[PDB]
Amino acid sequence: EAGTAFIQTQQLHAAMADTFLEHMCRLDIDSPPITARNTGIICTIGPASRSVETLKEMIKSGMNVARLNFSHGTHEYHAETIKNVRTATESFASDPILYRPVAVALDTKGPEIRTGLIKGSGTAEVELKKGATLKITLDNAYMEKCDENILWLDYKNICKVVEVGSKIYVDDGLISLQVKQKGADFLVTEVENGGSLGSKKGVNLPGAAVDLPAVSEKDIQDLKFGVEQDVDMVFASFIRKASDVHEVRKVLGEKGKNIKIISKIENHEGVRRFDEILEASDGIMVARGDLGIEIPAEKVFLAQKMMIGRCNRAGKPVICATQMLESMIKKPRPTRAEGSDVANAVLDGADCIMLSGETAKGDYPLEAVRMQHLIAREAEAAIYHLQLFEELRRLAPITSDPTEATAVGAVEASFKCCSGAIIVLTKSGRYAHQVARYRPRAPIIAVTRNPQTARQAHLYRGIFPVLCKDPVQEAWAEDVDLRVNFAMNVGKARGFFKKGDVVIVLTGWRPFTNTMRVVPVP
Amino acid sequence: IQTQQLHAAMADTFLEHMCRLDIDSPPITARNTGIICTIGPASRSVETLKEMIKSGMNVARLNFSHGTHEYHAETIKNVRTATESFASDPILYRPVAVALDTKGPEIRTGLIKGSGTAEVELKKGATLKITLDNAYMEKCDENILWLDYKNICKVVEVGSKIYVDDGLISLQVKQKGADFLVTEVENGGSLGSKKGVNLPGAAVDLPAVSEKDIQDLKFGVEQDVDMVFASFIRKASDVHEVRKVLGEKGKNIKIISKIENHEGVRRFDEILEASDGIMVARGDLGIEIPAEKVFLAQKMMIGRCNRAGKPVICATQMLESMIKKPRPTRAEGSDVANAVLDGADCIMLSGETAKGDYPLEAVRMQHLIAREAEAAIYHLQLFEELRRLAPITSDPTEATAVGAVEASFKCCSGAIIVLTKSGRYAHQVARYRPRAPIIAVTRNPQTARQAHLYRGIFPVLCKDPVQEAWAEDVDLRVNFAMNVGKARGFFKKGDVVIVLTGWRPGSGFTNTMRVVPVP
Ligand SMILES: O=C([O-])C(=O)[O-]
Ligand SMILES: O=C([O-])C(=O)[O-]
Ligand SMILES: [Cl-]
Ligand SMILES: [Cl-]
Ligand SMILES: [K+]
Ligand SMILES: [K+]
Ligand SMILES: [Mg+2]
Ligand SMILES: [Mg+2]
Repeated sequence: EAGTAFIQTQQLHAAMADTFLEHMCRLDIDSPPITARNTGIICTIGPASRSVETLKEMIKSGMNVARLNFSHGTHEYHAETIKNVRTATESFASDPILYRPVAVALDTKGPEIRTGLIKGSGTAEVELKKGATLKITLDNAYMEKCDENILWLDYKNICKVVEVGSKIYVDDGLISLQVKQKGADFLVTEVENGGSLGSKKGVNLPGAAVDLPAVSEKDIQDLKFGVEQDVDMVFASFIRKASDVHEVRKVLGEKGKNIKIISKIENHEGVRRFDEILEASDGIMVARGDLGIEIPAEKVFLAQKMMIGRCNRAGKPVICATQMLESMIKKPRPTRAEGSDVANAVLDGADCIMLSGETAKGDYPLEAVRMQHLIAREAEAAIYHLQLFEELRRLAPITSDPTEATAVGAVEASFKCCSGAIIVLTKSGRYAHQVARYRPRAPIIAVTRNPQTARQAHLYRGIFPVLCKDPVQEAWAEDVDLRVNFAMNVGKARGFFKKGDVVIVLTGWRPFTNTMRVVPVP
Repeated sequence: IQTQQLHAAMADTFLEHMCRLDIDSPPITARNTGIICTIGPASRSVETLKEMIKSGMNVARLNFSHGTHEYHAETIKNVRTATESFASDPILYRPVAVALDTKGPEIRTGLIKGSGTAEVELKKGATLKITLDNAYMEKCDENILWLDYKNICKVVEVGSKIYVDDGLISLQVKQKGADFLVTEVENGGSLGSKKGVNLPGAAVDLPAVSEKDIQDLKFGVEQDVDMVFASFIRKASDVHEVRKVLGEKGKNIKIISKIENHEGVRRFDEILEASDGIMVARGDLGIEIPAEKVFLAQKMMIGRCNRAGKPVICATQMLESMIKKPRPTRAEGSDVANAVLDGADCIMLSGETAKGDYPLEAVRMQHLIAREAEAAIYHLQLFEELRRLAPITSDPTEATAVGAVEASFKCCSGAIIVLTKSGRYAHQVARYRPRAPIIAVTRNPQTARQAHLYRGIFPVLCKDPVQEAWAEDVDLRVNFAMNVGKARGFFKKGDVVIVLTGWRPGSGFTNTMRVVPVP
């Protein structure tokens, strides 16, 4: 009864524009998005978020992956976090239609440089003043006696790799020092950017050739523990070259061969060697914290868009990470730059977005998850699929692989009929990954019986994994129908589609494969 | 490898354009995006303003939500002293514009009672009375909060939500009185003095231009400001009211309408038509509408301003953490770059330069990011779309401008030089978004200041007398631009520049294009 005043939902007016400029001009704050949110949300778990009750609310608010940051905490601490994640996740298991799988990710310490403890108890801070002198020492006598005159750090070969004039950054790149003099085991620096210095802060040496191993002996111990704990993926810090990826993957053994290896790109060499790293990895994280200290801050967006583009071209997941909603560590609403950053990561093409301190340590973890969910849904509708899908196709090789032809045909069909979903029956995730790389607007409901697939599949934009718990039926056709009906019930229960809407169904492995059907929802 | 992201520039698709972006491809010297800096205690001294100018400030914004006319007059004096300290060399002098940002129909709280803690704690679930009784205007606390919107009780009802201090505190109306509201704190926090208030669910009925705004606008005319940033513009008639106040004496002052609420977004097209330009005023906007929708409104407004060829400013919290820290967050670096990639003519700093501890670092960081992002634009697609969407006309000047922009891409020119009295001829080039800087030579000091609002325009103020012969006077001004560009490192011998000049004496056509090897 409203009539012509109707505003198309999900930015469909902008979707139909014939140019990108007109697409922008048509973006409409009064055009509401769809229910389904395609971009996975990865949340770092820490003191603010590791209780079972908070984790339950995190899941309800949209967390898909729990990140364990092995830069901090001992193995028993991480074991208990994992236990709590699983308790919270399985509290929803009694209803498979509504159960959301939750993945567990181990983020390695890797070749970090860290300072020691401020003298006293270690919880104090000292003020470093601009122009003051500060001695960096490797003498362990001072490892718990750091102050404004002497700073211990843990990188034993630092004096080899820095020179007079080089810059040393401490604590998220906020404190900056210039090396004035060298010693056998010390550096004399001048404070450039001063500030308040606490304990065990991260140190960066931009332009220095740091020779620490990508995977140290202690990192291997963490990785082995990750295998014992049945983690789903590793986020490997400071990957510089393809062989670093192999050091991570091969040490997991046969037992860990299905764990996904995500290389974190956070230094200049990782950017330069990106193509070989991408080839060796299952996916990528744009680890912007270190990256924006190792390279000039003003260049990070170039590296981010380069890596997202190349991952989209390769069909491998890419995560945008770090400081996306940073002010929400302390405030209940984000800044305008933070809102923009989340939206633009999605528009760039990121498969997942991440929260670090906002969920690990901040005062508003649930609000931060909820805000990522809200922004991602709005941005997903604003993507200019007309151009994106054309470019992904043109840049995608002709092959004889019938499964790739099925996937692109399904995504094409999904756009042609504005489908409510692409339902995909998948054991390993592969068939669903193949659809996701063509970036449909419609959500991809990936039905699997493999619990690890259900967890890992969150890494791909658009995949909404659901875990079927029904026994396998002896008749293949009956077993397919059971899994398809499960997906239909999920989409109806979750509000993705209604009876009578059109959906695409890919029925998976058949003992041709992965037949496509375009059907009304029963 | 190739500088200026030229490898990415040659990609045949946007996706491959992204794939080719190269942190090791260094940008050109020239920075096309104007930087607008709010002046306040951190940045008001002549000494600091000189460094602000050296660091890249193009426009000084004065926020008339605070301060007296005496205070603002002294700020303007200091801006001018700093600007003219560089005037001894017309070739290395940068014009600096002055912008007056109105108070507008703002709602603010009163002063916290000064005998206790400077801020009071509003706790979730507590009662808080909102009063309009001026007896409490300087006695605000956790029990009673005065605000200055005298008609608030008429536009809210039981259940209405009230937001305070960048939308961080929220209250719900529980009961109404003659001159008060009983509220319950929904989202608590620490409350200081004179904080902004938003009523997103209410039809706020304050005037577009209050008596105070009239006084401030007339002061701006008297002070010879270059532009007004008009707060809370909701409709074309609001723009008309501002323009009427500026009047004949202020007729050449640019009116930039600030879009800060839902109605301004809804009525954007009529606002844009009457305005000279637009500010995406994201602070209020992201309280008035859901924070997750701001990027839609930002990209809509930038796109439409680009289609119209009118300047658009991205504003507010772009580098917010630099109020307290010497480096920005990763989201902040991203936000500045994406504003440029979106198409914003200018970017802005508020607390980062007005009140913070690192004003110069904030200006320098906007300069660095803008230059990198300008090189990363996909000009191939942008220029094609701007051409395709432009209004149809046989105007010789427009045709010459488009031809000059295409020529500039074809030879990767060091600059497009254009002569202009009032700005328009340079604006016409800028709207097609060349990669090459547009060196706009003028003898009009106000044009030189205002032209900063347009992406790519590098204004230069020629101070030489007019030459007797028209052709010799044109040549003098072109040669001035050549020497400025050479001295500033924009180009050198062996480069190629595009030169746009007028037809002949007595014509207003800028219809002559020369493609000039740089001597
Ligand atoms: O390690 C990280 O996640 C980073 O540095 O951004
Ligand atoms: O007024 C402003 O600049 C704002 O609200 O962003
Ligand atoms: Cl996903
Ligand atoms: Cl400019
Ligand atoms: K880590
Ligand atoms: K104002
Ligand atoms: Mg890191
Ligand atoms: Mg405002």
